[PDB]
Amino acid sequence: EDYLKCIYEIGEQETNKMVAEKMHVSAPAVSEMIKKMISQGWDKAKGYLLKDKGYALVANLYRKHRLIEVFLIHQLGYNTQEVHQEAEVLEHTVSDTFIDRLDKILDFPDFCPHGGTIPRYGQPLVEMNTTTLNTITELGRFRLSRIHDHFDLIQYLETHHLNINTELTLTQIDTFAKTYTICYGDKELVIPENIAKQLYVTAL
Amino acid sequence: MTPNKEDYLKCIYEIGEQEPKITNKMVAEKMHVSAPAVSEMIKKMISQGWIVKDKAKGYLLKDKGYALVANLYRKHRLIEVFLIHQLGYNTQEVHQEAEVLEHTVSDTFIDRLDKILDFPDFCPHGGTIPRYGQPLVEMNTTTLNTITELGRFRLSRIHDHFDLIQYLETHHLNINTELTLTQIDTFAKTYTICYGDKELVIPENIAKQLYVTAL
Ligand SMILES: [Mn+2]
Ligand SMILES: [Mn+2]
Ligand SMILES: [Mn+2]
Ligand SMILES: [Mn+2]
Repeated sequence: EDYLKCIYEIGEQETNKMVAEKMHVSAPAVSEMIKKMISQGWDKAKGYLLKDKGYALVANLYRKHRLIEVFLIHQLGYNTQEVHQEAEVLEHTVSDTFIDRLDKILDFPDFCPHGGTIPRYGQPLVEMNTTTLNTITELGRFRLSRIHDHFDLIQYLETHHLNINTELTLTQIDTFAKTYTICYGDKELVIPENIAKQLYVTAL
Repeated sequence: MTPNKEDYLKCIYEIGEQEPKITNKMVAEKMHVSAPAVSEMIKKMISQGWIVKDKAKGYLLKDKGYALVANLYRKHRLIEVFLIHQLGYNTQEVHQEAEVLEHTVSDTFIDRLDKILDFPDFCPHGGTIPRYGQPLVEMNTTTLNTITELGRFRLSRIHDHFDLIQYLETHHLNINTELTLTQIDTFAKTYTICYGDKELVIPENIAKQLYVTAL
């Protein structure tokens, strides 16, 4: 269910062995859960291929999630802890009609506070920000546009005071250590490839 | 579905408003639950220090019950305000989702929700919305059935019941509509009213659910 949300996330380039190790799912419940998911909508190419019956459904899941996030943070003045405790339950309880009215209320926002796009009117999920940090080979200065909706990742970011839409400058790209050294405001931070994968930046 | 102990408490409070003595039958018919589950629930409520039995008023709410039903009605009506005055819900979608919402959401969530609604003082049905940590005291306590004199009236409050709202919207009877009490039969206990281009006779069982303000 909410764990099929991340077969699309590892399909984002972030088989069975990839499932169990990424979303800490039970190894027998990784291959034997598929027998239910293959039935009634959603092989060659990669490990698995979801149908349009599936692609459209997860778009509504992210829609619920990010819309609620926008409401909590921007209107209710929530913080990361309260959000991580409240939002996951809210999206599990509220109806489609509820978030549809809410979408209208929020003046139809484009992005999640993390920087993720918000699909509308049954449109498939199309992320505007796709360029991650680890892919950057040239130097220069960028803006942190999008991060993933993970909790501990935001913990890491708010620890180093690295917010969304922050102006930064990439100084060193260690090609052997796969380390990206950035400078923002008054601080300097080195970022491993495993973290740079989760940071979406935009050239300036 | 899954009526919770909180819902029973709200009902007890409501009946205490509309009735002299609170019997178990009225509690069962209102909650749409069989009598055994009603009496068994009352056992769990009277045990946890909410309700005290009294063969004069039927049941009474202790300080803990009043202090809780205040915060409970606060959460319920604030959500109603938001669902309707903002999202634009109709009085049927509310019946489907509002009760589930007030069961799930946090208290801090409601505290913030009260803020973004510019601190409302009234449920769209006329109910009083208490502030944070504040006790519940209604503005409208006068029900139609207790009226003895004739004259003009303003329908100020009802409770959020589907059937009742259906009854009111059918006869084109909204909150804050004006009307005049024409006939008051003391035997049949009927209350005949006239509003605009309509006349409606209201039996005592319906009149007890209509909170009115004189003139
Ligand atoms: Mn997000
Ligand atoms: Mn998480
Ligand atoms: Mn109400
Ligand atoms: Mn009802």
